[PDB]
Amino acid sequence: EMEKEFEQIDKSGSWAAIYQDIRHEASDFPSRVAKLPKNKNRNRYRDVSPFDHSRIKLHQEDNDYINASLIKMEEAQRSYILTQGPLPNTVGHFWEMVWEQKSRGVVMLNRVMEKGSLKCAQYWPQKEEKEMIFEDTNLKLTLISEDIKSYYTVRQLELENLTTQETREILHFHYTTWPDFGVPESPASFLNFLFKVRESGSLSPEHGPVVVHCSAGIGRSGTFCLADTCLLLMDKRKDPSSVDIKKVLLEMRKFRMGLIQTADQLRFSYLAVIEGAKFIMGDSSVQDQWKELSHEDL
Repeated sequence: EMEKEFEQIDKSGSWAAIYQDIRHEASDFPSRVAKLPKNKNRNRYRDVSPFDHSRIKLHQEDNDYINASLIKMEEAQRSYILTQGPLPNTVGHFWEMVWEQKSRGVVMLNRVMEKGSLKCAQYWPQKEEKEMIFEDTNLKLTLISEDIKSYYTVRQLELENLTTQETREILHFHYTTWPDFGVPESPASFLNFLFKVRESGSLSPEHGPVVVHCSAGIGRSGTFCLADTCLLLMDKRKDPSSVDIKKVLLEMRKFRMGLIQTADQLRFSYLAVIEGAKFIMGDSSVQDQWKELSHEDL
């Protein structure tokens, strides 16, 4: 039982030790393509790279490299693409990836400016009438509508392959109050957001993997995917006790380094999963309680 483990860790005050255990046990796979000289300006952080074996390849012949990883959760039957916040020179690559991987949703967990610094390029249009054209990858992106809540915004975007004139609807889910190296304000606000993503169909198997990012695509991004996968696993057999959060996180870290960047993000992950279990185990009313507690209106 995660809940009993939680209290044990809390009482002994050992979150930092548990977290360091995870760091020491985590997989170490090569990331040679990320470290090629020609890719230096495609990485935002020198010490965050995709492993070679799980990296997403762009379907282009010039340079197929993007700092993005496929996190394929076999037992849960859900995949995610985790990526860094795109750079000015990789915004075209970013949308190329979305197109090629057939994703329906993009989950953004950071602000463009955080702690006085630019953490992400402004990679989507903010006004309907000012669409973006990415000339390197032959794609056009138009804002269709937006739904602004108090701590997150949902945007409907239209992505068009200019070569073929096919179009796709992309949903952009922007969490705007989640601090860098920090945690959401509450389990309720995070779970309300996660369920909003789930209820859009973006995580569904008929679509490509959802794209999840923050600035580096490991800390906040890891917390989002860890909670989702743990809840899905529980949903499968209706058996909360069958889920070992730490082992799930280590599996995920087989596909991208560094997932969950602080011991407090780990602790938040437990809280979110424990609370989300109420819904999975049949108390549907808790969804509405989270909406109210999140104070999303205005």
